[PDB]
Amino acid sequence: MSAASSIFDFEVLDADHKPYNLVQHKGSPLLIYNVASKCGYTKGGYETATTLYNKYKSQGFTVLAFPSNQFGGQEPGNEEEIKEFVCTKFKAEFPIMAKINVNGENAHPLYEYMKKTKPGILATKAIKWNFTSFLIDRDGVPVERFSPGASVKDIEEKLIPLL
Repeated sequence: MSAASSIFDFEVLDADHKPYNLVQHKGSPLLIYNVASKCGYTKGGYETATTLYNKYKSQGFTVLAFPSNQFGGQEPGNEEEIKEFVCTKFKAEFPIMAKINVNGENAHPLYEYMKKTKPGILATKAIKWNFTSFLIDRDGVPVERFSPGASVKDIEEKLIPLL
């Protein structure tokens, strides 16, 4: 990890567990969200990610979603939410990757890299919320961490210069 210098140093499998060509996105910025099953609420994160995706994908931009495998008690969000309520399969217009741990001992190394690069300002570098995102520059470097209730305008302040 000491030689990591961009997200493109990391292994990603798509939702069918095939190797995903992440470097295809190099040269243009992107937003990487962690997601989870649809229970009814995302703090605006679904709307924000979809809006930015559809607005800017023509300029080369993409949004990628990593769903949590919910394993181990320490994944983002409330662990009793999927126990208490019906939540269905996450669906979106943008790419969704295979399920991963984003916190804990088996945290995916891409997440360990983005979290330590941009630890955020609240509490520790752990991902606390579903629909947290990282803004990635043209070189694959994480340059901002956003909470899920970040507005389109707040993210645009950072993203438009990258475009």
